[PDB]
Amino acid sequence: DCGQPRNLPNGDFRYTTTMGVNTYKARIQYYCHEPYYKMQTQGVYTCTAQGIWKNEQKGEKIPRCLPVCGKPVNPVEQRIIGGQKAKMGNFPWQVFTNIHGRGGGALLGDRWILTAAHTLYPKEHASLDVFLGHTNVEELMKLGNHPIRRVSVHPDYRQDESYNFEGDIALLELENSVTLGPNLLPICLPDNDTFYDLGLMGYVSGFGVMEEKIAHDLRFVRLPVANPQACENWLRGKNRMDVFSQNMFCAGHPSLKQDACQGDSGGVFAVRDPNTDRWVATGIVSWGIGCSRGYGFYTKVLNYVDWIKKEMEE
Repeated sequence: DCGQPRNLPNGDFRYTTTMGVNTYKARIQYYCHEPYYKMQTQGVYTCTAQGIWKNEQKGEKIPRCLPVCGKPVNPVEQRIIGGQKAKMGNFPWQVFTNIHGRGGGALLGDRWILTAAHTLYPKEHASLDVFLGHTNVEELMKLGNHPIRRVSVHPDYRQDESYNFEGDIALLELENSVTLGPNLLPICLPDNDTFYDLGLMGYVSGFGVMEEKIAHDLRFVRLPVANPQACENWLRGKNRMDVFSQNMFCAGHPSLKQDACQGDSGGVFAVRDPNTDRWVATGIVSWGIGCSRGYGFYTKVLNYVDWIKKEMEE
């Protein structure tokens, strides 16, 4: 008979033959919930005369539906202090954080939230509150928080040193993975050093603290990767002795009026890789000085990519 087909997590199967009938010559075609998930690599299985559900090439083994990163359904339009409110589906990876205070993160894979270490262990200092899958703050609250099982702060980060954000970056493993959708999708990780070329325009979305009021909805701003040197000057120019390592990078400009502010840290600096039309998280909103001013600092994710993979590789 073959019995009922195994259920394909994050995917489903359809009968090409008479529905519900699981006997010889029975034919079902498995499929993954695309574009949120993609089938690892043709989904066609039949009830073999051996009374087993088998695919021409494999058989005994059903497909695997893996999560798809950085390929949002409703991309941002080309034409946080600095304005503009994000639309549903623009940043399916944005996460809302409320540990010590409002913060942000980015969904990685299907059960990991990437964010800023300082977001967990602040300078001069709780319930790990995390929400995802929505633009409006009330809604994320109603949707409920997503319990956290593991917390993985990078080794280099140090909390006692209030002016050293080196290694600022952490990982949050959700207790239970989520179900991707047009409004909840992971972002990809960088892999080429070019994701830091000067003048490169990346995005920073968050529920920070805009100009004069609190933000009830996710907002975003586009910023260009700035020249380190210039930032390095500007920084010492104001006599700041803050750390600015190769493991960081700066963006924005002192003359820009758009910028991430109080509450956007932990959020991510997103770049739509033109080469693949997929969005990668090149940086983590780490620190700066004031807001509307200029030159913000972000953790160079590209340098922790391996560290991240290991932590979530389990």
